[PDB]
Amino acid sequence: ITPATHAISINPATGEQLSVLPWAGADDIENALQLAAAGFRDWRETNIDYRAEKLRDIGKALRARSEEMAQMITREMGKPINQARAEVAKSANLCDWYAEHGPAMLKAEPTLVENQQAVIEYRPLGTILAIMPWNFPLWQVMRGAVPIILAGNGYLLKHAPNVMGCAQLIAQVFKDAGIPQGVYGWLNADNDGVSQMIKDSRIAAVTVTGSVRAGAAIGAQAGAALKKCVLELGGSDPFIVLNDADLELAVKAAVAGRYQNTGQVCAAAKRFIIEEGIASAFTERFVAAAAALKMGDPRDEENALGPMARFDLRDELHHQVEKTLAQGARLLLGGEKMAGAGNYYPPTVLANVTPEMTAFREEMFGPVAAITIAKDAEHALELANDSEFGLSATIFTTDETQARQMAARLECGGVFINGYCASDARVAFGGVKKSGFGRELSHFGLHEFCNIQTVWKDRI
Amino acid sequence: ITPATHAISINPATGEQLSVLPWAGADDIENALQLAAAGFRDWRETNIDYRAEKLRDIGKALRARSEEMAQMITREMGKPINQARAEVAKSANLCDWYAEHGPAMLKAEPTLVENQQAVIEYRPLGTILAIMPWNFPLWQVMRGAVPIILAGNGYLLKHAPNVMGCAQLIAQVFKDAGIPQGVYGWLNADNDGVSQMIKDSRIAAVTVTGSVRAGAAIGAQAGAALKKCVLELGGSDPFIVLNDADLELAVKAAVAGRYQNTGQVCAAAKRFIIEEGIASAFTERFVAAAAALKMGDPRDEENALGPMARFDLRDELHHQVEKTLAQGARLLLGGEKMAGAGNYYPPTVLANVTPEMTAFREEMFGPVAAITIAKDAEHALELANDSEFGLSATIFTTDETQARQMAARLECGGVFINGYCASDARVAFGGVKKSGFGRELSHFGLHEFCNIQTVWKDRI
Ligand SMILES: NC(=O)c1ccc[n+]([C@@H]2O[C@H](COP(=O)([O-])OP(=O)(O)OC[C@H]3O[C@@H](n4cnc5c(N)ncnc54)[C@H](O)[C@@H]3O)[C@@H](O)[C@H]2O)c1
Ligand SMILES: NC(=O)c1ccc[n+]([C@@H]2O[C@H](COP(=O)([O-])OP(=O)(O)OC[C@H]3O[C@@H](n4cnc5c(N)ncnc54)[C@H](O)[C@@H]3O)[C@@H](O)[C@H]2O)c1
Repeated sequence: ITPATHAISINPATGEQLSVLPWAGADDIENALQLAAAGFRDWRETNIDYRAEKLRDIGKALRARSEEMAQMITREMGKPINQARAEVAKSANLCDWYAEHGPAMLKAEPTLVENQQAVIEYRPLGTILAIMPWNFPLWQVMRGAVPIILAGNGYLLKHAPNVMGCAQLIAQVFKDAGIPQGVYGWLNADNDGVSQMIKDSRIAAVTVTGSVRAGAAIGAQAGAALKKCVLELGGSDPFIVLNDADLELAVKAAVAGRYQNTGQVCAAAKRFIIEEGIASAFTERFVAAAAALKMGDPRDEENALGPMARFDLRDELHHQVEKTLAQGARLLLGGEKMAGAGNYYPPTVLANVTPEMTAFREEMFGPVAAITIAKDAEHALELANDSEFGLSATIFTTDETQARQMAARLECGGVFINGYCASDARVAFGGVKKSGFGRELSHFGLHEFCNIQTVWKDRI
Repeated sequence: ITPATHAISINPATGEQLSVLPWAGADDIENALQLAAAGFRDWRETNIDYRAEKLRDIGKALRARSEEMAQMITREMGKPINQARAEVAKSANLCDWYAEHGPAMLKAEPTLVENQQAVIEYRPLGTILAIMPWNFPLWQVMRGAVPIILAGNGYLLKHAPNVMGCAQLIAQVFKDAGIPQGVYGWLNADNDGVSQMIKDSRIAAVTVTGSVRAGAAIGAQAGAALKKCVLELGGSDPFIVLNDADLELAVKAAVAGRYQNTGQVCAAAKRFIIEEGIASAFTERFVAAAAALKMGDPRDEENALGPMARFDLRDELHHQVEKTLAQGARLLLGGEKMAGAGNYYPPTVLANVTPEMTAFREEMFGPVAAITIAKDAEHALELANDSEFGLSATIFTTDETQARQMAARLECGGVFINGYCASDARVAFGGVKKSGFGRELSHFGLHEFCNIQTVWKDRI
């Protein structure tokens, strides 16, 4: 069994093979598209309040399998078990939040046209094809699926090939909730199967969460097929610390921001840009706090980090570390693959990272922090924006005026001032530049895949 | 002077060559990209109220050359002079409308996050590349340029090669208004130049109004370069008349909707779908009302129709008519090229048009009406959605409940009930399916090319 024929699950903590699943054939793809078409046809006619109730049924079904879901996440991609439980809880609360606030976001919108002649309606678009990654096997799916389905659309998941056990579990949860299989479906399609579905008329639009290379390859096919796409393609988020900052809170938020999910977060704090006056105190405190993180078996709740999900990606990450050191960076912590059958990489800190270095120009999708010195606040802003990515950012300073001014000049989709960066249903999510385009969550995730339809009566 | 080397303007009323313009070279492309990046860098730092005032300056500069602009539009693409003056007036009013209402649409947006810790901000994205067509040489530019610039973005126009006289005049209007260097620019680029700019990092996003073939070609490039794009690619709008409709008003709106701008409108009434009970009366009234339209020299205000804009497109439209007649349709009016040096095509009506015929499946971008009989309202809805396009639609019926129900099932971005289909700053514009995606005008045209940015303080 090889990836050329099957999707393979391997426990990254032990290296043992878990499951295999062959790619969907031509009959599977045709059957999936037929049921998605029939499902949307009936789902688009349901009441908005009925769909809001079905969202609550999803949240109830998810909580009824919360531990079964979290264990599957931890087993397949190595997430610490309490972070997998938090992912389940966050995904279930998302169902309840959209159930309460979603309908009001989908109400018809009045216009300034006289005599109440014109309103704006949010109509369903069709079946949305979703390409999702492995770092949050449940949350990445629910973040789009919940608002997409509430808007009357269908959702067809093409999950990452190393988390198909999570994909089947999610499908079972939707089945438990009474969601018709044409409204929520899934396929184990290879890249050619995705290309075929993008060209198929039964797919209305596409959404992609993954690498820059995956978004560029899929975004070109969606544009060629005249399908709207939303791309969320990770980032290299800057974490700015000025001299007047709450240093202790900044270090806590820096450590959590970088090493959450063993570093494998799109909006993780990756480029730490510290003003020169406070850089020595920050660096020493950051290394001390990163060194206090326990790493090991993700089923053991005492471990803050588990193994990295993919063996090839740990090799890639370590190669990036070696290149950055060879270019002139200094190693302050970790920086070597752990011996054993597990895919473990320890918390790592690189200092003296200049903008020409690998760890500054590429996404470090693992437990490796890069620390860059800034001459002043203007240099820090320039350093923050000197990146191909632009998903999110953090600024730590007690001068809230300068913080508001820097936020307005940061080329990214989210700015956190003196706090922990995270995605939340109540705020928009998504970035600019090579991080992609399109916004998720809040009312943005509801409207991105809606036919915004003007209805105008008696225009005479 | 071959189109392979020059952009050529030809007066369609006479056939005389007006002007030539060589394609921009590599230097000209690089120059404009540099000035656009420099212009945006300074424009994004200005106050919103300053830019709103400059919008009022654009409207003043446009009205100051209103007759010069309208005569240029009529001369280069053949629009009747009164419709060209109306285009100028509608474009200037768009400047004042966004100047008044735009700033409020760009204010920070509150969230449900407790204690007012998180707001949504609408930041500029960058320089927007615009690919525009010849049917509304001014309005198509202003519909995007006014909101795009107001939100702090830059605007780089690649106009259609037969209306470069209009493009230069438009640039003179922005220069008269004092719009800075690089905020509004334009290039006489060929298709390779557009490809070069899409791949360039100084272009943040693309917008395209034109054919389906152009949108698929440009949209594929935008996705491959990870640039968001908005595509408005014309349509084959259905015009449904049920048995209980106000026949007199329906006929007036049908004629106005089809033969406006000599039929060269993306949201024109193209496929007339009439219930069998009223079909005979509607058809006879439509032929008689279309026959009362005067056609001739577009500088003469008595003429409701001018010549078609492009000689090759009249040849293609007539080929579409000949194919539809050969497929079984009946000719009720017009249906033959006018002899002479002008590019004149008379008002044309085709009856017995079935869904398998050319005039039903392709866009008839000229003064040719296609009439299809529907058995009942359910059949009319099926006939309306049986199309690759989906820009807009019209329903005429005194049963307003049935009209609203059909509007919810019409696969298009705009539905007009008992009125005249048109675009308006106060409502959304844009469609679905092969008509493209994304919305223009109102707050949609402002937000499509904004960096929607979450700003969240003290998330602890
Ligand atoms: N949160 C994120 O944005 C995120 C998540 C995981 C990985 N990544 C980035 O991607 C890197 C590699 O991890 P990865 O290999 O899993 O990313 P990936 O893009 O290759 O996998 C992401 C998803 O896209 C799909 N995909 C990839 N190429 C495709 C194609 N040509 N056609 C159709 N579908 C395609 C994959 O099957 C998967 O479902 C990581 O190191 C990280 O930099 C980002
Ligand atoms: N309002 C509209 O949506 C609209 C306007 C004009 C034409 N059309 C449709 O298109 C048909 C032909 O008219 P047209 O020739 O002007 O359409 P067109 O698409 O060829 O021209 C539209 C614009 O797109 C540009 N363009 C086209 N192909 C391109 C490419 N490969 N790369 C870069 N830029 C490209 C053109 O230069 C022009 O500026 C019409 O008969 C009608 O069906 C629609």
